[PDB]
Amino acid sequence: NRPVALITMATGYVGPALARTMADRGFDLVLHGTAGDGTMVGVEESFDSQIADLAKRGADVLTISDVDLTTRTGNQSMIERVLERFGRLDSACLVTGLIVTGKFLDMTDDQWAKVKAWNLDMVFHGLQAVLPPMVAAGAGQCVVFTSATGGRPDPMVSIYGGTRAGANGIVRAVGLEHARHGVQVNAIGTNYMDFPGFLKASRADGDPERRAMIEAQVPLRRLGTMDELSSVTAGLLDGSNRFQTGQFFDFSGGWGA
Amino acid sequence: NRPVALITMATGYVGPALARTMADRGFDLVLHGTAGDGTMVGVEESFDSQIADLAKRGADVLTISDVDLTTRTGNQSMIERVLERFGRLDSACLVTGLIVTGKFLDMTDDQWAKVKAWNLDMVFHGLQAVLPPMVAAGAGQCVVFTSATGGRPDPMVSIYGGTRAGANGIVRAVGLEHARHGVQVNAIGTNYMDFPGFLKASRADGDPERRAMIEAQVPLRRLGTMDELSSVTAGLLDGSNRFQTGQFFDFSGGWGA
Amino acid sequence: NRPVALITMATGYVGPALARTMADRGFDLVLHGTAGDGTMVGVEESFDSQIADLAKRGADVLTISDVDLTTRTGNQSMIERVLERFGRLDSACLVTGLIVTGKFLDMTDDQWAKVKAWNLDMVFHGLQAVLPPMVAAGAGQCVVFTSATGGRPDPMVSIYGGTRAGANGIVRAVGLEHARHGVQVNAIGTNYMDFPGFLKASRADGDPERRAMIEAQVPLRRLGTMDELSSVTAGLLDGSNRFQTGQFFDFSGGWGA
Amino acid sequence: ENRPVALITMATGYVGPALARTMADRGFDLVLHGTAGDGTMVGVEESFDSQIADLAKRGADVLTISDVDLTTRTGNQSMIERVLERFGRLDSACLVTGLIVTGKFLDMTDDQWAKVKAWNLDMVFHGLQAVLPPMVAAGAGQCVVFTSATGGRPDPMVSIYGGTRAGANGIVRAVGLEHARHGVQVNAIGTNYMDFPGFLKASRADGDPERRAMIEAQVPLRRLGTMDELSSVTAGLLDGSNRFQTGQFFDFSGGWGA
Repeated sequence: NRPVALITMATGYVGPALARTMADRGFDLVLHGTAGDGTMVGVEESFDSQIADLAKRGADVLTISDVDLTTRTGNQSMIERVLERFGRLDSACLVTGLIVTGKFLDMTDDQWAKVKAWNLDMVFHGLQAVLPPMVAAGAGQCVVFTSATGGRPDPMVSIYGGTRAGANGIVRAVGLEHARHGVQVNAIGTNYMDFPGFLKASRADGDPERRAMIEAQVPLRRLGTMDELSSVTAGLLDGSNRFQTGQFFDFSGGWGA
Repeated sequence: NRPVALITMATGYVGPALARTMADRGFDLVLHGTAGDGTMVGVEESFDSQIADLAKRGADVLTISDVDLTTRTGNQSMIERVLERFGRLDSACLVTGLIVTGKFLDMTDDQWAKVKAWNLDMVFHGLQAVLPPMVAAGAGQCVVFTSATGGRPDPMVSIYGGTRAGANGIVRAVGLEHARHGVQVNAIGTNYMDFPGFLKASRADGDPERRAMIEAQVPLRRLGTMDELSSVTAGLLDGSNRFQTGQFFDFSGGWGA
Repeated sequence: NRPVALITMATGYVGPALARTMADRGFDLVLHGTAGDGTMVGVEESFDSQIADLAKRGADVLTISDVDLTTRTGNQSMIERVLERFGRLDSACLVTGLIVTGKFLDMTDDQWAKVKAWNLDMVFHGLQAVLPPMVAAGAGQCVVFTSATGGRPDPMVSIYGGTRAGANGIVRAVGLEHARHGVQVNAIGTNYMDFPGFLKASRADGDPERRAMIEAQVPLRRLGTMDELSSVTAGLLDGSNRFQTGQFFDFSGGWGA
Repeated sequence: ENRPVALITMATGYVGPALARTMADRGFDLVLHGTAGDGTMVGVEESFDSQIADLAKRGADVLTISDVDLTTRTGNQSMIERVLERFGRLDSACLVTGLIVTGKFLDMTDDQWAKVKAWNLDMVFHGLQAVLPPMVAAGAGQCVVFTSATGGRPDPMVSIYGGTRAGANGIVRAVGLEHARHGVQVNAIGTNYMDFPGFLKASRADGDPERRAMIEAQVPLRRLGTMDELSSVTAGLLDGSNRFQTGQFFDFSGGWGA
């Protein structure tokens, strides 16, 4: 009678570390991500490499990689495939968004459209899919990953930070609206995290001297670890804390405080 | 050498009262709005009605009513016709949005698409159209109307309140990004205002019993008047205050405090 | 039968400019401040120089300068003397606080005691004195000046900015608690204002070298003027806007956005 | 053999006992400040004697303190001195503060005003001035200050209590950001609607099922929080597993403060 957790974009970012700790905590897993080995773009840990490790921890695993999570059909199909394999959905970690920066007056209609599809549509369709089975069960926990820029939309990041703020707003209303059914929905927004996504976007991957300058912008003078982020994320998904919902938690070393 | 102020949706809501006071402060006016007389939907004070009154106050008027302000082409066309008649743009008041409410799980793709086009696209394209001339002149003031729900997006107002929070987010980044050019951009969000839009949406029109119940939800126990709102709004557009930018102001009788 | 406005610390900061425009708007005035001519510390415009100008604007004036506004007795006696002369109290502007900075671990018990007395006690006793007559009249407007550091208490400003935040919190509850009696209470917090107080605290006197460094810290690249602040302050005290209460407005050229 | 040390105040009630139990499971030695006496004394939910026995089976040494005034500089300085004398190190500190008062704003007296400042602010000011120097000198430390969820939404009938709580949160933000460069963290947690005697009697929900249900109906998640839950979240900010958050305030009230 093991509980089931869903994690998306799990071939990178916090997915791999989160899966390990959720398996240690007694969960079966459903991992959505990119197919192929490490050479393919956006693949930090392939499906194959993870399955061996997670099985030793005692978790059954299902993989999904042929859905478009910016649409209703992609998210509905993902949850349908979850329920037929395991027949339940206790927790869900929805990783969303795509980074874009630049002057506000240089932004194009394509950039504006891409920001809306990844920062808002993924959240809207994602939540409309995971909530029904949780409401029907009378219990559930969801974490939506947005961005720390949503708490302080700054110049040169207007359309990206601005839409992240709207995503946090949606999570507040949704987390409050379904609380009476025993369901929790919260948001986490990170920045200055140590992984390829942030390193490339901040032009820090090339020069170690530029890395040090970027670290000097964080109050705690370092970049975050995925093991740290997974421990925090799991705390909102493992059933140990059922008294927080509709809230946004900043995770950027004090940058967003 | 009168300055020029642009007001959109000016055939209703705050437009008419704002135009009158702005004319008293020595402004020329460009009014976007809806064509037709009082019997057509969405018109509270027709163009013809305001022309005669605005004339005695000493202001010239240009009307625009054949443009789609959810598009880039529409907003660009609007500003081109402003610069053509008067050759300058000193202040801009952009009214945006369209209300939708209901359970989060009942929302359709059409509702989701409609709220994005009115609450976000109007803001994106609107600002990309009014700023370039202000930056060129080295001075400008802009007010974007969003909604008090952006400050506290609640159950039954998930997608409307959440996207309003994103609009406020964009206005913060933009307001701070163009401040060094002497331009100001701020947002105002209202609720419980006495005008047809809110009265119908709350099912309070023609129902004195319902009206009293609605007013009892407001800390100050009343509905707001357009004369009050126009005075506050004109204060951010008449040149008297030039030390605020990128900020959001709640105007709901304490409801959003 | 003119209305009566009360203004404290009125021999400096926003007092004199606020009294001038409030008189233009038809108010009788009661001014609390420091006695003496420009020689004494903390007096920018003496009582004598002002009463002649304000009388030409058509207002009666009452002066008070022998009360300790960190105590219940001082504030109670101030309002008692106001009702004795005019029998009426319509608006009140309570200027509070005294600035302290430095490392948190270098703060002494006297510094801690002083920030509490000027940032908090003044607000507690001030509001307990002005509200009773406004409640009994069924109408009233109050503005409490705190500081923009209350919105973002930063390092080296711990106990000052921290206590300013507590003052804003008190204004929120009080502003919401008495809204049903037709009374309004809001707060304004400034920074980077052009007046002797702020200039001395930032070592920017007759030294354009550092004042240019200070001005670059503001998004709008300038310092605010009391005529600007006076216009915003008067808007919340002249009866033109009765739909905002329990709110905090930042006025630092975008520094606090 | 080289166990880290954690300080917990007001540990005879509220979250102290449960937090002590899990921090011991995670390998900490403990210094517990609290009230002397058994369960018959007011303010003692779990007595010192009863905790030392259970904490012992978990492999933790314990020091107790109950003769200091934590509203003063002398009390807090004395407390930290006795920590370093016994263990020679301070790794984590959980400072419980404050005292409840409610009622109409215009009915508040000078004694009530003086009381909230001493418990909601002075405890925080003097508390942090005593726990930080050891952590800065070592280059590592974690601190949690318990304030109140009302600090995030100071409401009518809670003016001076909620307002001063918002001030404590502001102080925690500046301090948390000011010492981040030294490798030290300071954050705040603010609760409401917790299942323990302090809240049950302040809300008159004790012994009355119907009133207990009406109180729960004010919580979005329609329940009261347990100390096991709160101690799990609190320990996660004091056990070295998360070192990337500082100067922040976290609401813990079932969504009430969201």
